[PDB]
Amino acid sequence: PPGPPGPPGFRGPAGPNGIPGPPGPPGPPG
Amino acid sequence: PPGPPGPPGFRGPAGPNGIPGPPGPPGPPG
Amino acid sequence: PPGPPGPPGFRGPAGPNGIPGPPGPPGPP
Repeated sequence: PPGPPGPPGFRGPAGPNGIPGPPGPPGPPG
Repeated sequence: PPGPPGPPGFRGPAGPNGIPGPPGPPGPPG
Repeated sequence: PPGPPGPPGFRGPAGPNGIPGPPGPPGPP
């Protein structure tokens, strides 16, 4: 008869870093 | 004469969430 | 007789996207 299933796969990799945030606020007067 | 190998193993679990993204661009001049 | 184990499972899927970054620095003065 066929053998048993192989063992489980490793956990997947981390997801990508988040995308950058939006632009910052306007600078101070000057 | 020996039996066939079993099927492939169960796929692994998903990886962790990625890390937070970087700051956005500097804001407009003040 | 019974055969050997099957191949190991494939690696899991990649995790979710990280959260987007914070707003950028304030602009120049």
